[PDB]
Amino acid sequence: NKIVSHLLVAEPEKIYAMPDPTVPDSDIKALTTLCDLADRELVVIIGWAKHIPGFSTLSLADQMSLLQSAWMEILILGVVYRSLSFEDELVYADDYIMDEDQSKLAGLLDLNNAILQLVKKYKSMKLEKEEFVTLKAIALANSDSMHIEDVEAVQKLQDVLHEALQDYEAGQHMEDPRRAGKMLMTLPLLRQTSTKAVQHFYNIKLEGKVPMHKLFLEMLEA
Ligand SMILES: CC(C)(c1ccc(O)cc1)c1ccc(O)cc1
Ligand code: NA
Repeated sequence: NKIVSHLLVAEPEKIYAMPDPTVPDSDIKALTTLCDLADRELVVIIGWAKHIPGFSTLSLADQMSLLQSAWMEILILGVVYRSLSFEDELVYADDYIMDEDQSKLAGLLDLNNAILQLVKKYKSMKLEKEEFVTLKAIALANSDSMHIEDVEAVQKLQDVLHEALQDYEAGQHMEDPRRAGKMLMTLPLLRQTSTKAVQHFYNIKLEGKVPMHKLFLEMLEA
């Protein structure tokens, strides 16, 4: 499938978390580091989305609405995929892999465990990079924003991305005629974990103890 191959080459380069070596470890350092990483990823995600067929033709508003509703799912799918060959560890970046203890002192035990639940299921399904990038695009198009202007156009985008997944699976996984649907059935857990993550960091935002940059702040306040 061409769309899949296109998404593959449009995949952005890895990013480093770069936790400050002079700062003492604490929940504030972890959260600050993670949100800092996320801010930089959002910049790249925005650029990445321009490569998705038909995305740049939507109105700026609709493009923004889709992103404001899907940003967390995209960010989470990323750490999920990066962590597939690991055990009980989340690879936020090559230089930032969180084990159970780290999640604990960062107050992210329940959230990271949900992310690990996502990882568990994808490991069992043997999620391929081709499927990961297509799911990321589908997640963006199917984000369910409450403010979409051109419903049909967004539906059209969802349809083209779904067709790519179906096409890919029909030609690459003939042994399982229902693999495309299984992939789609993983989206609910992604959506569920993201809704909680957004609520969690929104609260962290209110507490005011963790500095956050412009873009991250913009998505979170959406
Ligand atoms: C949004 C968040 C700061 C993040 C940062 C970077 C990333 O690649 C993916 C997600 C995050 C959400 C939930 C979570 O449990 C840990 C980190
Ligand atoms: Na979605």
